[PDB]
Amino acid sequence: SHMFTGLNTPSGVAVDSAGTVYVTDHGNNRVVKLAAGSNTQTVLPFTGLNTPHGVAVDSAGTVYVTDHGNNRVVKLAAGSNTQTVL
Amino acid sequence: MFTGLNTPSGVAVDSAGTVYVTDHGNNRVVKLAAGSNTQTVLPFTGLNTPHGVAVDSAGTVYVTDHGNNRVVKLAAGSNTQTVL
Amino acid sequence: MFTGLNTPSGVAVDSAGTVYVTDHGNNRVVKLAAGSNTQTVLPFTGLNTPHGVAVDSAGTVYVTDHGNNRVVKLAAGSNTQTVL
Amino acid sequence: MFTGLNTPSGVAVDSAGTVYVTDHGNNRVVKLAAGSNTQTVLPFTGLNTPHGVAVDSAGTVYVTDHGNNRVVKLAAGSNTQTVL
Amino acid sequence: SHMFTGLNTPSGVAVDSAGTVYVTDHGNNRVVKLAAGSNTQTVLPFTGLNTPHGVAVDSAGTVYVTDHGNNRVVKLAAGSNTQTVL
Amino acid sequence: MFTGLNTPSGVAVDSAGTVYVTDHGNNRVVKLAAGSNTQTVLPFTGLNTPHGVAVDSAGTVYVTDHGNNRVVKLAAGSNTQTVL
Ligand SMILES: [Cl-]
Ligand SMILES: [Cl-]
Ligand SMILES: [Cl-]
Ligand SMILES: [Cl-]
Ligand SMILES: [Cl-]
Ligand SMILES: [Cl-]
Ligand SMILES: [Cl-]
Ligand SMILES: [Cl-]
Ligand SMILES: [Cl-]
Ligand SMILES: [Cl-]
Ligand SMILES: [Cl-]
Ligand SMILES: [Cl-]
Repeated sequence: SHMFTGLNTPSGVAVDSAGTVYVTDHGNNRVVKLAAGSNTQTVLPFTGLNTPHGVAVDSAGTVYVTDHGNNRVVKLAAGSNTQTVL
Repeated sequence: MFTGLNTPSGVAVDSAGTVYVTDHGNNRVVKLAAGSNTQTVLPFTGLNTPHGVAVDSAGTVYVTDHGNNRVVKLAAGSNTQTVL
Repeated sequence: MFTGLNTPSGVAVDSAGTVYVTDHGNNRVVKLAAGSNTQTVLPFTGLNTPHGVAVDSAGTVYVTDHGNNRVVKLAAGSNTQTVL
Repeated sequence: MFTGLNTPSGVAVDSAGTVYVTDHGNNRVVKLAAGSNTQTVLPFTGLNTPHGVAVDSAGTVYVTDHGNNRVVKLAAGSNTQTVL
Repeated sequence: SHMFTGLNTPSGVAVDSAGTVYVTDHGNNRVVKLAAGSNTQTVLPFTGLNTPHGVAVDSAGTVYVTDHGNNRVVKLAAGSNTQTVL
Repeated sequence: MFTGLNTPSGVAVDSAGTVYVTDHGNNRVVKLAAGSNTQTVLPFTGLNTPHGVAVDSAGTVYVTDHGNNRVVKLAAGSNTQTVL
């Protein structure tokens, strides 16, 4: 327990079939994820964000985020370093 | 690709890969079907700022209507919303 | 079927069709089972504005506790939350 | 000096130095006079999430009632609001 | 009383020395104002807005608004039809 | 001109025409002095999402710190914040 660090007004949350939790850390302009049982979060490599607000994850582990200040939606496949703008 | 969004807020994705977004600054809910580049507006009515969205295994879409203090839902292929 | 909501924000639906809403202006999380007609207030404690909600296949509820800079989880049969 | 705030949103200050805050997660508006050490909850009624606040030179308080799609006002010596 | 019309999740509010009330009608992508005693609002001619969130008015009646989805602040002088981007 | 803002939220203006903005997506409060094209960051500390801002006749700046459930203030030319 108490394993996310440095959160600031988290907004969106999603959970996948492995129990990994995805959060839009809305005050910090980033999307973080925490595997089940894990002590250390991962910060997803979305680029160019202006306040991520909502997040969803599909059955293939693709992460979709609303980029509130950029009027767009972005997506990252599981383990990818290269987002796609929807 | 989504076009003309304004301060999108909520996002959901169904078992087929369709993406649903609450276009929170534009008073509407939009989707983008997997297999398609054409966004569609869902026929919700009477909205005052849709804020969050969810989709169930049957394709039913559930939206928080922030300014009406209610949750609205549309079944897959229905144009008739139900209020929860 | 939901009652007394105030600027609901987040919404999630599980595989049973239970709908979960963050009743953001009232500092609480509510759920309504598919086919039920009374809501249940989930026994989260110490919230400062639940904002978003998700639910896993086992019915564990995850909520962003916006003003406490934290994510809380509650198993469906539990009255004791865990902080993530 | 403010107590029990939950995701405060709006803030205003008048010519007397009284500070007014929309205590947005608790569905209420609070004020603290310059040099005082207890807050007063303003007697607005029927709010669904006060979001923004302003105050005129006569001390009349204006609040956006986000979930009721309305603006409410309360004179400093009054217990009865007006809807704009 | 009950003189604003068509509001949708109003957010920001401001009041000037004439008692005119200014509101960001955040769900409708517009800024409205209502003079004291008046039965009919005015809609200010800001352009290109992506969700106005906050509003202020100065002692000269110049209106300043945060354009949340455009990552900017805009201003309109009293009676003007031509905003300035700050 | 303001530069590098992210989802600005609150705005205030003082008797001199200085404009104060809560740069809500960037965890900071900025101002732009009348007579100047150079924005400055106010030395608030410990912020978790500043949401609203007000300024009094003495130039004191008051900010709602949304994620810390508090209001912070800075006197004109002070770098030492006080918590209300
Ligand atoms: Cl928010
Ligand atoms: Cl936001
Ligand atoms: Cl928002
Ligand atoms: Cl909203
Ligand atoms: Cl909100
Ligand atoms: Cl919020
Ligand atoms: Cl908010
Ligand atoms: Cl709100
Ligand atoms: Cl909002
Ligand atoms: Cl907003
Ligand atoms: Cl916001
Ligand atoms: Cl916020």
